[PDB]
Amino acid sequence: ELRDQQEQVKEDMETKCFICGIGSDYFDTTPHGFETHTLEEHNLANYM
Amino acid sequence: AESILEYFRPYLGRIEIMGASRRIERIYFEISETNRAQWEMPQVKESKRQFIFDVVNEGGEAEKMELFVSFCEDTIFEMQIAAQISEFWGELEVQRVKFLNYLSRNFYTLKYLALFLAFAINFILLFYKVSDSPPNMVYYFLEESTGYMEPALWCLSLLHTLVAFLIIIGYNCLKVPLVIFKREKELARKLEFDGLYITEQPDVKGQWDRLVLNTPSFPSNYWDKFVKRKVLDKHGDIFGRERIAELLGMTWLMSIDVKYQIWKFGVIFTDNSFLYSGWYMVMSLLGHYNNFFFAAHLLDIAMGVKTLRTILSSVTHNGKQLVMTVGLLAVVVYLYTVVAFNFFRKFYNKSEDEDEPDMKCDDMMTCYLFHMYVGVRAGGGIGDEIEDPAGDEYELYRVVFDITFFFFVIVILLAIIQGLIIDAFGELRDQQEQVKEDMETKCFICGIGSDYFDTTPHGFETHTLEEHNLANYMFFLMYLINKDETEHTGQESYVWKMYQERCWDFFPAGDCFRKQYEDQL
Amino acid sequence: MVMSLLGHYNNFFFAAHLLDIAMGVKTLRTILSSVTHNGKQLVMTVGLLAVVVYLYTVVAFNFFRKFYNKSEDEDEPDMKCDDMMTCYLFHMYVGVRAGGGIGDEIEDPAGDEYELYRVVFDITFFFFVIVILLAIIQGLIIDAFG
Ligand SMILES: Nc1ncnc2c1ncn2[C@@H]1O[C@H](COP(=O)(O)OP(=O)(O)OP(=O)(O)O)[C@@H](O)[C@H]1O
Ligand SMILES: Nc1ncnc2c1ncn2[C@@H]1O[C@H](COP(=O)(O)OP(=O)(O)OP(=O)(O)O)[C@@H](O)[C@H]1O
Ligand SMILES: Cn1c(=O)c2c(ncn2C)n(C)c1=O
Ligand SMILES: [Ca+2]
Ligand SMILES: [Zn+2]
Ligand SMILES: [Zn+2]
Repeated sequence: ELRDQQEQVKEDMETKCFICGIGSDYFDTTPHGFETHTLEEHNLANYM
Repeated sequence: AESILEYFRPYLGRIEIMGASRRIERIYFEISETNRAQWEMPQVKESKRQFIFDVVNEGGEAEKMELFVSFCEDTIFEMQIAAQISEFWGELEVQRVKFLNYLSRNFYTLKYLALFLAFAINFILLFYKVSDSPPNMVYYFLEESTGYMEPALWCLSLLHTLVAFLIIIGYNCLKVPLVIFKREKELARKLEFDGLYITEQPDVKGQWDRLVLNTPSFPSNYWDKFVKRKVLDKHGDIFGRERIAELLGMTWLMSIDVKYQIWKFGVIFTDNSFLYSGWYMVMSLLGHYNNFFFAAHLLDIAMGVKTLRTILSSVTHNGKQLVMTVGLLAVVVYLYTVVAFNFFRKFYNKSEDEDEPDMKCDDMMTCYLFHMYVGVRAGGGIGDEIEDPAGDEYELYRVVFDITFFFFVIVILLAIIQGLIIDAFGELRDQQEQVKEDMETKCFICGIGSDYFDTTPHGFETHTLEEHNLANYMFFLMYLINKDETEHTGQESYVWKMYQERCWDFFPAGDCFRKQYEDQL
Repeated sequence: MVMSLLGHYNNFFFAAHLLDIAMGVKTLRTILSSVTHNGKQLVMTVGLLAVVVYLYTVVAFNFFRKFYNKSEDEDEPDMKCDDMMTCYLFHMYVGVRAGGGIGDEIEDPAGDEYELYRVVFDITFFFFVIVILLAIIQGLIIDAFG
C-alpha cells in the first residue's frame, strides 16, 4: 500500500488539474486538450 | 431492392470522417473480394489484438493514431507477403521457389513438431544407469525388454537437429523481411521530418545506422525509392546541396552490395526472436557430444502457453526492486556474522567428535558462508544448528541474537521476496483484464464511451460494426491505394492528401453523425 | 448409490459417502469449485514444477552422485542416485517435502573438490522450487477462492 499511493498521485495529475478544478472531461472534446491546457493556460510553473 | 441490398451487404464499406469546413460526414466505398478474405485469417487477426493490447496500455490519448496508421502500414505489408507463398540449373529455381515457399507456409506446425521430439529424447533418455563393470565408470542403457529402443535414440536425434535447421531456414524467409521494413521506415521518417543525420546528432541503434545511407539500395523493402530525392530538397537547400548528396551518395554474386549486407545482418543478429532460435539450435548440435543436452530443449515450455510465459515475465519485470532487496538480505546477514565472529565463536562447533574440533567460524570468509547456507535454509533461524546457551556467561545475550534473526531475516525478508513475485504475477494479469474492458465500454476511434449509444437498443453492435468500425480504416487505406489517382472523388482525395503529410485530423475525435444531428435526426 | 451397494461387500465404503460435505453448504462448494476453475493455469504450472525438478536431476546424476548415499551402514551402500528413474523419483518425494531444499537429506560438502559448486546447486533449488513455485501454487488457489 505505500506503493499504491505512489500510484494514485501518478494519476490525479494526469486526469484532472492542480490549479483550476476541472478534470479532463472538458478539454477532451478538442484534440490535445491536455498538452494545451497544461502547457499553455494553467501551467503550474508560470506562477513562479 | 431487397436482394441487391443483401447481395452487397459485406462489400459496402462505411467510414465517418471529419473536415471540409469543420463538420462530420459519411463516405461510401467498395470493398474487394480479396481484402475481406485475407484479413479474416488467423496469422493476421492475431496482430490486431496485439496492437489492441499494448496501445491501450502505454498510449495517452494524443499519440494513439500516430500508432494506428503506423500499424496499418504493416499489415498491408505481409498481407502482400502471404500471397508471396500461397500455391537443368533453371529447375533449381522452381525447387528453390517451391521449397522455401511451401515450407514457410507449413512453419508453425513445423516447430510444434520440434517440441514433441524433445518429449521423446528425454523420456527415452530417462532410463540410464551406471555401474562398476561394463555390459572405469561405464554408462549403458536399461531397456531390459524391447532391445531396439537404444537404437531409436540415434534416429530421434538425427531427426531433431534437422528439424531445428528447418526453423532457422523458415524464419529467415517469412519473418525477417518485416523486421527490416519496420526499421527502414522508422529511419526514413526520422531523416525527413526532423533530419537526424543532417541537423541533429545521435542510443547505439542510431549510431549503428550510419553504415547504410551511402548505399545504393536503402529502401530495399519499404515502398519508396524517392525519399532520397525528397531530402535533397526539404532540408537540402540551406545545407550544401553538394554536401548532402555526398552523405547519401547521389548472376547474384557479380553485383552483390558489399555494404548493406553487413548492415542487414546488423539488425537481425540483435533481434531476440531470431537470436533465440540459434541457441535452440546450437544446443541441439551439442547433444551429439554429450546426449543429455537434449534436456535443455525441455525448457521451451516457458515460451509456450500464455500463463507459463507470464510466469517468467513476472519474475523479471519487477527486477528493479527484487535484486535490490536480495542485495540487502545478503547484507543484513553479514552484520550478524561480524557479531558472531567476535563474541560467540565458541558455539559454532560442528565436530560430532571431540578429537577433531571443527569450528565453522574462525575465518570470516567461512562464517559468512556458513550463515548463508544453513542459516536461511533451516526455517528456524540460526539457532538450530548450534550448541545451545543453556549453560552460561552469555545465555541471555545469546537468546536475543537469535530471535532477532528469526524475526528479521526469516519473517520479514523472506516474506517480502515471495511476495513481490506472487503479487506481481497477479497484477500482470489484471492488466490483461483492464484491456478487456476499455474496449467494451468506450471506443477506439472516437472519444465517447457507451453512455450515449446506450439509449438506443444495440448501440454497441451498431456503432462498432456500422459506423466507427476499426477494421474499415484498413480497407479504406488500401482501397485508396489503388484507385487510379485522377479519379479520387470528392472526399477520397482530401484524405489522401491529408495522408501524405501526416496530419491525422480526418479521425472523428468525439462525434458521430448522431452527434451534431441529434436535433435533426 | 452404487457405492452404497458396495458397502455391504467391504463396509468401509460407507466412508466415501462422507464426501458429500463438499456438495453442501455454499462456502464448501466454492472450496472445490475454486480448486477447479483456474485449472487452465494450475495444471500447466505443476506441469512445470515436474520439469525444473528434472533438470536438477540430470545435473545431480552426472556430477554429484557420490553424495546421494542413504546407507546408514558402510557394509551395504545404498546410493539413491544411480538409475535416473530413481534419482528423479528421489528428488520429487523427499526434495520438495522437506521445506529446506534438497540439501537436507544429503552428506554435506564440507570436505572438498566441489564444495563451492555444490553449495550453489542447492541454494538455487531452495529459491526456485521452494520459494517461487510452491508460493505460486498455494497462491493461485487461495486468491481464486477470494
Ligand atoms: N494541471 C497540471 N499542471 C501542471 N503540470 C501538469 C498538470 N498536468 C500534468 N502536468 C504535467 O505533466 C508533466 C509530466 O512531467 P514533465 O515531463 O513535465 O517533468 P517531470 O514531472 O518532472 O517528469 P520528467 O523529469 O521525467 O520529465 C508533469 O511534470 C506535470 O508538470
Ligand atoms: N470501438 C471498437 N472498435 C472496433 N472494434 C470494437 C470496438 N468495440 C468492440 N469492438 C470489437 O468487439 C470485438 C469482439 O471480438 P471479435 O469477435 O470481433 O474478434 P476478436 O477480437 O479477435 O475475438 P474472437 O476471435 O474470439 O472473435 C473486438 O474484436 C472488437 O473488434
Ligand atoms: C501510403 N502508402 C503506403 O503506406 C504503402 C504503399 N505500398 C505499401 N505501402 C505500405 N503505398 C503505395 C502508399 O501510397
Ligand atoms: Ca476526377
Ligand atoms: Zn487547470
Ligand atoms: Zn467510436
